[PDB]
Amino acid sequence: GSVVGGLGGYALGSAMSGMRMNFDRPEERQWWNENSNRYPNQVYYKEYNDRSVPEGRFVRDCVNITVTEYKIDPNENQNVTQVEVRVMKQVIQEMCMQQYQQYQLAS
Repeated sequence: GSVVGGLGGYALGSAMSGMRMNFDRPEERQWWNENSNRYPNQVYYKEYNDRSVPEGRFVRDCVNITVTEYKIDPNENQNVTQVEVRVMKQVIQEMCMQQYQQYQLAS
């Protein structure tokens, strides 16, 4: 593919910028600081029909979307560890929680 992470029917967010986090355990912080595959500053979202959702309903699917297109499962890939899962959850929920608000603004 020329330059597509997975869009093709997802409404993607903007690439937020210079992403950060504090993290609840140190392992995932050390991995964030490791960088190399700290991923882009972006996520992909499905636009819903329901148009009245909270930070729960929507984000929980929106994270699942982005981890699908990023191909992150320790029970599929077998080459991922529950440090990187925790990064790419905490961070994708945060970058999905910002863009969740845009779903109410794009409407």
